[PDB]
Amino acid sequence: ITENTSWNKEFSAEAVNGVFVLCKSSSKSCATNDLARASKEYLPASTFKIPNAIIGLETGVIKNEHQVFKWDAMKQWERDLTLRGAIQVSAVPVFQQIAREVGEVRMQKYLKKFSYGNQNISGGIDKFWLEGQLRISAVNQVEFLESLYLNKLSASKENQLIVKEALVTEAAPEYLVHSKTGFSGVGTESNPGVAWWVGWVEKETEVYFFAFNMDIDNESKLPLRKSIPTKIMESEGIIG
Amino acid sequence: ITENTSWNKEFSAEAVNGVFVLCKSSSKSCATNDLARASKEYLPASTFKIPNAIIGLETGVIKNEHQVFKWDGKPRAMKQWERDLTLRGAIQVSAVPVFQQIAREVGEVRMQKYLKKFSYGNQNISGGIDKFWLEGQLRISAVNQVEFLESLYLNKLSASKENQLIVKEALVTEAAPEYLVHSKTGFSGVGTESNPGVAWWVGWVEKETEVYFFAFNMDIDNESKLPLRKSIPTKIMESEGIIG
Repeated sequence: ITENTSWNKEFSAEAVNGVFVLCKSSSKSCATNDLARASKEYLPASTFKIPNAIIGLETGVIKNEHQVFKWDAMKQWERDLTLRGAIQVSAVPVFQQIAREVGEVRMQKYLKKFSYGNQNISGGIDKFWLEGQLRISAVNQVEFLESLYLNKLSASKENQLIVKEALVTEAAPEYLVHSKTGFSGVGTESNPGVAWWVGWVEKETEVYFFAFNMDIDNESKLPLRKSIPTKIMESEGIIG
Repeated sequence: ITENTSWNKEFSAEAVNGVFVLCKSSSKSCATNDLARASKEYLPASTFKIPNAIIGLETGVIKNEHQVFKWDGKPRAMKQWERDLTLRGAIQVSAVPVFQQIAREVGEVRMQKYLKKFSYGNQNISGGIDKFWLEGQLRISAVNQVEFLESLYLNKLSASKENQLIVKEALVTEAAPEYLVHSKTGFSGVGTESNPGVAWWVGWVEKETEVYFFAFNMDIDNESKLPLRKSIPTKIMESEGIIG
């Protein structure tokens, strides 16, 4: 992995502290604006829905791709959702329940198999990824996503494929994006939260893996988690 | 399958002779503008890339979802096809030569077997292994397309779940958190004024926790009318509240 400090320009205009990791073809060819931060580990927040969904399917907690999660202070948490819907929209109770049913022993087992961050799930079985001790780096997110892309995670190919379709966020004949956002909450200047955007882009016959994170201490800065990576990817010729 | 005559309103303007079949939840609850035409069989054209892809994967002709179909640098009928393509790309751009080669490698015996398993139209593959779905004797109706697509959606085709899932992602054409469309077009040609070609749009829509299966075909003798294969069904679906 090489460092491209010229990418810092994109963070500076907004006084944002963050990192972008971009890899062409495989994780053996990565570039980042900040080597140090690229390997620093942060709360995954909702990016954890990816491993959580795979584990849910593997353990049988989630029956199949067509399972409907029925609603028994947020409007979104009062509607019926498909697996894809639960992943792509706010659905805190759904994944809290999935995590509880999976249980700490099984959860720990799968995060070991997945080499997922610091593999520290202390903090409560239904919130370790948001308020607990779990941390993962941008580099580790790219490695994890690459394994998923290739169906190399320790899970059935079927379940990996199911979760992959659930992650599709942009579609054109020769351009397909699988992605997932995360946000731990708006923190303060001295104690910021973290915001993420991770995924991969298939452009023609090439593939690019990416992971972005930034410190967030202002609610209005949240959209930068998509615009900063987009501008960098544009400059690399991926978007056009 | 009841008939919705009000839907003809979308066909009258362009003097289009066609049919739209729309099913909510399953093929046991369908509606159409034309009962007679709904079960009439036509050349699948480009919609055949769906079963062709599944069969290619099943027989091992296509290795897996990441197989690249390399361009040899030789002229193709469409400039859009003169490049390396993934399986999804080849389907989405309707790269005929890629699928003709797949069909050749599959072979008549295996092709026949799989179309029987899939209950695919008249199952007649006469006319040449690389042209039966384009210029040959293969025929399928709008109702049959919906039945076939429902099976695919449910992973009920006689093929691995893995392979059905691969082709499903390849068919995604519209994506939003609570709205997902899988679809494929077809266009046999303009034929003649007396014997016109056929245009298709088939697929399914997932909106919130509901699913809608659809199949559209129309007679076409002028290429300029092609976009109607998507606009007519879209207008009907939008009128039914099926929109993102």
